Order: sequence, then C-alpha cells, then structure tokens
Amino acid sequence: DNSRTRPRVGHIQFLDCLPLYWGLARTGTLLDFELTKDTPEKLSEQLVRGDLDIGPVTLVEFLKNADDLVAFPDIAVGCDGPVMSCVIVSQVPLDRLDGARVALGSTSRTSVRLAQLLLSERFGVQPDYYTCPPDLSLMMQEADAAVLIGDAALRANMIDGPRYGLDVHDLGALWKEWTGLPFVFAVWAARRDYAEREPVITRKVHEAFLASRNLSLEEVEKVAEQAARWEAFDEDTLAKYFTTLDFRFGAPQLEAVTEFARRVGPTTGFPADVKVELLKPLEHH
Amino acid sequence: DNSRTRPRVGHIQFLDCLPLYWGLARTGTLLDFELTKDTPEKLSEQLVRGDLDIGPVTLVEFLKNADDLVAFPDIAVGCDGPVMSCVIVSQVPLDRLDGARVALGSTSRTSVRLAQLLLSERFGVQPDYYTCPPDLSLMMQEADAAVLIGDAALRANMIDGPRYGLDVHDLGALWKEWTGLPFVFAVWAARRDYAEREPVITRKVHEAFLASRNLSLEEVEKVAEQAARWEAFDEDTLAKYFTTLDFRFGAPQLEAVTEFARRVGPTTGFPADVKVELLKPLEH
Repeated sequence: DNSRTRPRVGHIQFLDCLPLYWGLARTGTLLDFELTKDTPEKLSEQLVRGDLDIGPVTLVEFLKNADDLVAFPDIAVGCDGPVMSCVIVSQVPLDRLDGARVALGSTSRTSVRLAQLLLSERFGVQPDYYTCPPDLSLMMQEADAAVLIGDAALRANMIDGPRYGLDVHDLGALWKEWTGLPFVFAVWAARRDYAEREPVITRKVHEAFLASRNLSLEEVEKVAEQAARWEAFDEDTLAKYFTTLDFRFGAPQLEAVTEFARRVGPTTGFPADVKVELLKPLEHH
Repeated sequence: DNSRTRPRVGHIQFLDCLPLYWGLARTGTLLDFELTKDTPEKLSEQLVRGDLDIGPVTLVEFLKNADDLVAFPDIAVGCDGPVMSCVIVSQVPLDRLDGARVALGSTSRTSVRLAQLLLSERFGVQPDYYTCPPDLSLMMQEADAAVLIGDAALRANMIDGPRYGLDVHDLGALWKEWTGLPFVFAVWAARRDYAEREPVITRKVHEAFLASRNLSLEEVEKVAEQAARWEAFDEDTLAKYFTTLDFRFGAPQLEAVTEFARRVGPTTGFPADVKVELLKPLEH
C-alpha cells in the first residue's frame, strides 16, 4: 500500500480549542486528518519526536525547536489582555511569595514560564517552584499559589476561586499590564521534514485550519450552547470565553512572541533572537 | 466536578463507517461524544465491559450479550446481496477446503462465523481454522484461504484478488444465494445500565446517529471524493462501495438476524431465538 496517507495532526483537548474542533468537524476537514487529541505538552513532544506531522506546539517548545518546525501564519492560541484560562491562583498577594511554595501544573510549558518571568522580573519574588499534575485542591493544600492552564484554570477563574475566596490572576492581563502587548501561548506548526516532503498537503492543512477557525468564530454561539450541556460552565460564560481568546497570528502577535523570547530564551534553552520560520504562501503569475 | 459528561461512544475505523463519521462531523454530533475509534472486535469488548456507553457491536457479540444491551433501531452495517468488504479469499474452490487450513482475521467475530456456517452447512467442508492478524500476504503463505473484513477485505476484493488471481467470495452474496436474505454484520447499542440511567441522552444519541447516517447518504459523493484522496481505491469504487452497503435496520433486517441466530446460536453462545431488545421511542 503506497497510496498517500493522511497527515497525522494534533489537537489540544482543552475548551480553548473546542471551537476549532467544531470548525474542523463542520467543514469535513477532520476526515483529511489522522487526529490525536491530548494536552499541549504531550502534543508538542509527539510533534517534535515524529509521531505527528502537524499540530499545536506550546510556544516555548516551538522556540526550542524552531530550526525543525515551520509555523502556520494567522492562527494561534492567544490573548490581548485577559486569556481567562491561564492563571496564577493565590492565597496571598503575589509580592508575599518570596520563598513561598508555588505549584506548576505539568501540562503547561509556556504559561509556567510566563508566570515565572512575571513573578521574578515584575513583582520581584523568588518562590520555591515545583511541578505537579494540575489539581487545584491538592495544590492549594501544599502550596501558597498555583499556576494553571486549560479547563482547570478556567474552572479556578470562574468557579473555585470566587467560591473559596482565592485570588485568580490572569496571566494574559498581567503581561498586558507589564508590556502593553498581546500574548501567544501556542502556535500551529508542521515538522520541517514533512513540510518539505509534502508542501501542498501542508498548505492545504494550513488553509483548512484557517477556514475552520473562521467558521468557529461565526458559529461561536452554537459551540457554546452545545458545550454548555457537558461542562460546569454555562453558555454565556463559554461564549464570553471563546470570544476573549485571540486566535490571530500576524505582525502584532509575532512582536509579542519576539519580546517574550528575548526575555526568557537565555534561561529557557533557546537563543533570545530565535527566528520563527513561517509557512510561505504560494506566489502566482 | 459531578457534571453531566459526554457519552462514551465507539466508532469502527473501517471505510464502511467513514461516511457515518463524515455525518457525525458535519452535523457537529461528534462534539456531544467522547469518541473511541478502533476495530469492531475491540469496540464490542469495550462496550460489553463498560469502557464505552454506546457503540457499534458486531452481531454475534451483541447476541451473546443481548440481555445487557439495547439495540438502536434503523441503523446497522449490512447488505442485501454483496457487502464487498467481508470475503473469503481462497487459492482453491471452496468445496476443496475440507481439512485445509483457513485463516480467520482476528478483527472479525460475525463474518468469520458466517464463513464457518457457509463452508460447513452449504459446502460441506470442515477446515482447520485458526485466528490471526489480518494480513492477506502472510495468510496466503500459511493457509489455503482466509476470511477478511474491513479495508483489508475491500482491498482483497477490488485489488489483490484480481492482481494475484485469487478467488474472492463475497460473504453477503454467499448468504443471499443460500437464503435469499439480506445480512447484518453489526448493530449499534447502548449498555442497558447506561440506557436506564440516561434515557434521554441515549435517545438523543440514537437520533443524532440517524440524522448523520441520512446526511452521509445524501452527501455520499462528497465523502467518496474526499476519501479517494487518501486510499488505494478511486472515487468511483468508493461511491459504489458506500452505496452498496445497506445501513437499514427494520423488519427485513431483523428477520435476517433472527434466521442467522437460529442457524449459528447453538454452536456459538446464545439461544437460537435470543431476544433482540430495541430502544423504544417516546410516546406523546
């Protein structure tokens, strides 16, 4: 059997990419895919090691592997201000965290690093960090603060936090206050070898993502209404969440990436001036 | 978090259920499911043991577990005549297989039983059967014939058979010749405990399957065009395949099921007149 095979494509299982999944299903794009659903750290690893051809990569893992990946333009997981689902949950003010314990949920690579950058270079505190599975209840038992992403973060933000009187700091907002910039937590990328071996499949997958994203924005109320039946959040919260997320990835978002990279690269295992290689559009005549 | 959670729903990874998948995607029904894709014997096992709530069940496994499963009316994987992707591939005439080695592809439970019934009771041969992974090449090396299902079977039927000059007998056809009846290979069912705990989720899932199937029939060409890009089969062949398959499950199909059950029951693991419980619609 030497027929062409479907690209192996990753997809983040979180609510932040559920509308995208909706888009992929409605357009029929999913059937051009062999799809793997998982948490971001795992999808990133799978892409990097060759178990996927294309997928979401948490920004920090992308930047560490930028020579071997080609980023998709005009789609990303991000924010301009609040992201709602990447947070620091804390039982004390942030500037009382010097020498305190802070738990880092193991599914994140970028949010944890942003939280570390913020606490250190904005607020001037140096906690005892540790990494553990995301679980607010166990985290709050052992630590003074926790960094969460995904559904666990959104839950803390919208529900647990208010319920138990815990401060929930929005990482997107903290970065925005500090720099005035938007933030990007994950990009989409093809493995470089896949991109060069199969250039048109790669462009079509890219274009099908853009189309599916676009549709998901147009149908955001339908996604929220449907997903609300299965989640702890109601329809209004989910619609608010989906429209607060910023899935753009053009010049302003790249600028945010560049500056984040410059501030953390030296201590995060990639050059501060790492070059992001974007998938080039086909010129016509 | 004690919230309602999505039903856990199986889906056969073969081409025979790809149009349905297309349907589930386009309708957005997939986002009401926590979906598991696998081969039919694995999915049957998982549903039976409580790893899935709802899913496709190969018929003989449904029949063995009929007390603990409630079947979905009006959807099934079947045929009325050729089914194209459940076959006996053979190097010799079927009536020369007595005492011959025959490989049973392990992904199947129902086609293999149908093959065994036909060989024994229609052609009067008793082969040395053995189970193994689906691989026409290895099988043809080790055996005189093999029973295949899914894409491997469709491949044997449309490509390898003609390529290497092997006889390929359509199981749906052999059954139709023998009985005049259609055949059902798999049904959809909910676990009884899940159906009773969540009656309206169960009914809505049932209804969404029907809607998606209907959609897949209406858009069958779009589905063939797309799938042809990724398979050894061309668009014409896939369209023929998807339209030859029969996804109905009403009275005529139940009759075929009852007669199959009667003929193989006593030598399988269920009564010849085992009861098929169907999910009941709501009154108003």
